[PDB]
Amino acid sequence: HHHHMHIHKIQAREILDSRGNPTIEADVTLTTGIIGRASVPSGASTGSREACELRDNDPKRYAGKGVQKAVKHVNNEINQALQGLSVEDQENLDRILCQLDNTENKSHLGANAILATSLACARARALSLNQPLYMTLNQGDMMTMPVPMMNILNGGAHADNNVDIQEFMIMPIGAPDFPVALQMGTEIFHVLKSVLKKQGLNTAVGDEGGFAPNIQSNRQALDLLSEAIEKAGFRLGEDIVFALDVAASELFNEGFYHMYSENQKFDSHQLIEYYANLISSYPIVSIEDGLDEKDWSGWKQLTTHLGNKVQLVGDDLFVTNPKILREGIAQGIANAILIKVNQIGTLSETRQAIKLAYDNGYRCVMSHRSGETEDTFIADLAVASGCGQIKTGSLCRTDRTAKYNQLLRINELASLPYAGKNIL
Amino acid sequence: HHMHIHKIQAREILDSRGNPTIEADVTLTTGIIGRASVPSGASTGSREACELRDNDPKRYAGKGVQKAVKHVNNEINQALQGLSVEDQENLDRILCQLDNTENKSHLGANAILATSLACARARALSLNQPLYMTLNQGDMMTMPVPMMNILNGGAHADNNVDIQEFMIMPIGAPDFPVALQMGTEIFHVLKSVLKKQGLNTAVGDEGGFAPNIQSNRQALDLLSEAIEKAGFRLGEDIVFALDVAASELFNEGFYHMYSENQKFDSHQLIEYYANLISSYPIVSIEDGLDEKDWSGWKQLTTHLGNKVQLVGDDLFVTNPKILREGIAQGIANAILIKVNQIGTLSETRQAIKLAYDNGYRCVMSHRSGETEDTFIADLAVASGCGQIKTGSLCRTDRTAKYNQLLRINELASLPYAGKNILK
Ligand SMILES: O=C(O)[C@@H](CO)OP(=O)(O)O
Ligand SMILES: O=C(O)[C@@H](CO)OP(=O)(O)O
Ligand SMILES: [Mg+2]
Ligand SMILES: [Mg+2]
Ligand SMILES: [Mg+2]
Ligand SMILES: [Mg+2]
Repeated sequence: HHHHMHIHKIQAREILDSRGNPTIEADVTLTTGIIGRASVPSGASTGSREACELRDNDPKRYAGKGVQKAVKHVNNEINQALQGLSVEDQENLDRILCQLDNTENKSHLGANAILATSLACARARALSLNQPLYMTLNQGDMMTMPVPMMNILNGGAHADNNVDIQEFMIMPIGAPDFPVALQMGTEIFHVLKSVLKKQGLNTAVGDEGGFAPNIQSNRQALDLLSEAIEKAGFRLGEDIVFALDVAASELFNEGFYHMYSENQKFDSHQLIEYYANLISSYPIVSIEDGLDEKDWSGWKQLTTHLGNKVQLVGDDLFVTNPKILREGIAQGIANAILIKVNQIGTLSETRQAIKLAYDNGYRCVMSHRSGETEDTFIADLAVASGCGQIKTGSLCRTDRTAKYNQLLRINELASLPYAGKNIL
Repeated sequence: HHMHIHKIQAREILDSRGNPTIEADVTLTTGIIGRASVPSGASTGSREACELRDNDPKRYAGKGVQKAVKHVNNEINQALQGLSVEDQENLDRILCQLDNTENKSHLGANAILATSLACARARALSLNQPLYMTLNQGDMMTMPVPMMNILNGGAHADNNVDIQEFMIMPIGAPDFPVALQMGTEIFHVLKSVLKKQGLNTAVGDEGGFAPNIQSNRQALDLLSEAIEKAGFRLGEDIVFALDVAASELFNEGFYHMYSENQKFDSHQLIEYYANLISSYPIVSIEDGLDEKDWSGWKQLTTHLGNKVQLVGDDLFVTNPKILREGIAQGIANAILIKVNQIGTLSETRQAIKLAYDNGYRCVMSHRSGETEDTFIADLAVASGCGQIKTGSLCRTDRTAKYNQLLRINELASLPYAGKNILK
């Protein structure tokens, strides 16, 4: 009976994210007693146009980072609005949530309250259908196991070091399947630990599980990764390529981009030249947020000059927002979008962004936040969307490895191809 | 009939340090699936049950667990299919007898434990009851006081710190959510304290900061400064616990405190702890002496056991036969409970009951190599042990356990162990 998908109760609680800050988790209980659960990640280098992450700002609790207000909105307004409604229709539930909040940026209820509900409803739906979550998320796209971009040297807002570029990533594009891709990245990660240790560089880790050494230059970081790849027995280019998340909005100040580690400051034109030179020296296949979120003329120049040679991922540029991505497509800016469910606040709006990207030749990279939880939703969503690329961290910290493990579980019975070099 | 096993299977997953470990799914004839994964230590005791690895240099630098996975998929599945998960003791008996070795070196303790815990979860799902409820064996349950390792050293971090774990315990909190809040607030203040002194705030394996230190006293001074700046009171609100992991420091008749350019014989190291305890509110010392230093442990227990909790970790490796001998010799007064040091839930329960029956406390513990599995949260509550050691306040390998304790606390209606752990 289809009344078995009707909501009995929605509740929320405050839990800790992987940096030790509060975040929200929601339980959707159906009339059958089935419970869908989901928790919400939290960024550090957040774009200025991300949907509202509602915090309490009570200095006596968690230094102002409590989320009891968002929890209360789930327990009260959201529960009352959704009780008796079916989780079978994700678009309708998400529509009701957005209409209930009735603000452009989800600043009344909180995007974290809304997203916790949205994702917990999706899980309640899958449980009701008695199907794996990734199957119930698919909207017709050919599913693949994604190529992971693995952030094994952390910098910027994610680490206590002098590194300006936020993320230095390896991508095991040459692996035959996903389990071997994970093995290759893990083996390189452990070799890199030894390479850093032999050079007296720090091997404690930053927020996403990458090592946090101080570096002489961005080229030194790429040299260290290259040395670990070689010592692990793999081939640059054929087996492993590089991806960067510069998070350049964090470096932009007073009309210039500041590479403090190299005592360099660049205008947009100079920074594009800098990337062109990096790409000619290293097999970098993707650069995320190479320019500031407001530098739309720079992004257009970057896309014209290098977009045929490299993937150009908008993160803070688009904030998983269909209306912004639409304008970017119209202006020919970037050629990929980083998909972060909590930048926009609902599964349905995330799907709108994915569809708009696919329909216009943009790739999607499914992404964690730097403040993660035990929730592995993005592993299922990455496979279901067929985006072929996932960004979910280094090879240590369970906030990252839990996603890789969930992909291993999916791979077991999915009988799906590995996206491999098709992502190029 | 709903508790009969249809199938058991395993898979290789990654632990929180990036090394392979094993996860098992137990499928009942009703289709209910219990799942559990197995943690892995770094500073392992010499007498821990066998963690079976593949030793294939082509895969994961020899650390794959496909051999253990195969033992679950084949030998263990065939031995258990048809049997009931309702009787945990019976299943664990059958697994140990199937292995037929003292140290579980045939099937692997990791294969056996993954099955043991997965069966426990399948049983709980079959009863439609919270896991912690189905694990209780009559003890009064409490929400445990967490000892929170916020400054990592020893085998868990790339720094000069010899002591493995510097922990705070929010013994003065009114309930568990506030206890977690206090530890978290102190953790973030400690980050600011370290940053202001130019000390490293990247983290070690258990999520504590990994700075270099001038001395163990400086580390305790830094924690004290963070406690004070966070607005809490030493002694009344927050006390300290240490895991020295002294077996890692012991060599050729001496304990080596390289960070302090000093070495100690057993007698001298006991004096060293006496002086630390007089200067700081240290209420617990874990593995203060080497796992084989049985005369030192006796002296330590006689001299300081009435002043401080003395936790055997590598000393006992969660092993009832070893703990029984330690009790008879009067060594230590608490035991660190690590399910994968012994390999079954039933043998773990034997160690807990032996400790309880002889007035020893139990501290439910993670390993430094963790997974997303939160079993020890439910087991800590169900056992009523009142103390849990499951990491700093960052890394989901640690926070997932704290979060599970928050979930249990919602409908459990249980007291917080609080200062009662000192009695
Ligand atoms: O910028 C990013 O892409 C993310 C993920 O690595 O970091 P943050 O969540 O801090 O925005
Ligand atoms: O010694 C310990 O108590 C544990 C947990 O901190 O560490 P390891 O798992 O490496 O043995
Ligand atoms: Mg960011
Ligand atoms: Mg980014
Ligand atoms: Mg140890
Ligand atoms: Mg120990």
